[PDB]
Amino acid sequence: SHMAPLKDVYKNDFLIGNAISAEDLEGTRLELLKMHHDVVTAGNAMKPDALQPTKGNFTFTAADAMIDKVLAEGMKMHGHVLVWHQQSPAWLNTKKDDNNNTVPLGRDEALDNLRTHIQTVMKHFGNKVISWDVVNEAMNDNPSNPADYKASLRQTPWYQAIGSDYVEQAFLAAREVLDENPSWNIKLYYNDYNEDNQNKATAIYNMVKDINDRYAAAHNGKLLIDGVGMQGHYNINTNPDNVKLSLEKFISLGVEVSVSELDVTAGNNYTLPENLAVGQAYLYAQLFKLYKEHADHIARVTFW
Ligand SMILES: [Cl-]
Ligand SMILES: [Mg+2]
Ligand SMILES: [Mg+2]
Repeated sequence: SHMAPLKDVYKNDFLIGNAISAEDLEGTRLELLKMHHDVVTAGNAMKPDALQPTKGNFTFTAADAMIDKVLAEGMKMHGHVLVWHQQSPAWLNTKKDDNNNTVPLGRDEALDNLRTHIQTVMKHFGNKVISWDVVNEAMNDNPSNPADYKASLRQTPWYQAIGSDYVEQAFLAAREVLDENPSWNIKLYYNDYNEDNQNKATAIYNMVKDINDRYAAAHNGKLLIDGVGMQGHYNINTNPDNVKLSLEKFISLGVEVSVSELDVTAGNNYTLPENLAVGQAYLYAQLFKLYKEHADHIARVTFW
């Protein structure tokens, strides 16, 4: 419940977003969506399982209905998500062996599927989105050696098929689509959660800095990764000082930052309903005060 239209309050600071399903585009839900938000994210409709459920059967119909309705209603669209370990069909990066066990594909076949998916889906929606999450949730939680970002990457199905360079290869494939369609203004994001954990933030920073420093040196200073998304699945024991330290660390890469899936839930420990509501309201207030203070480098704040 918002007591003043949020997109109006924050119009000079950052886009205000919400994640939606098709139900949100009808009735009182659509009026609330429009009044408070400038930008939407599809909760599920643009994920790899929703867009390419089997090899070469691209299924864009429902996604196109959603994004055309969002634009007709005067809102923008953030694309979520080209490459993820969850909600991603097995055929992209595994096969069945002769005894019907699931095993990884080889690197070349898996790259080919990775590039084809990214490049087909990006070209289908074109500039109907303002941004894409190119890769989501690639980094382990609480990595013990964050100075070595490649050792800190989750051993997901893409990592097991392609190797530690697959995040870089995903962004190179998406950047080639934009190079070939120069009039599209679309920001390429890396998105992850638990970025208030300082080790995980250091690992993410080291990954983006390596990828972007090598790309910029070869491309007249142009960055590869334009944005870091902080998912913001926080709880009432999240320390807003740790959110500020990571926010500032990502700003120091020269990228924009967005908050992509913000929600505040109870902690580990048993809370009790009034104490829970006070904790949630106080964190939200502290986070928006921090975001306003850094608005020159925050493009969007989207709720879950
Ligand atoms: Cl986060
Ligand atoms: Mg801003
Ligand atoms: Mg063009």
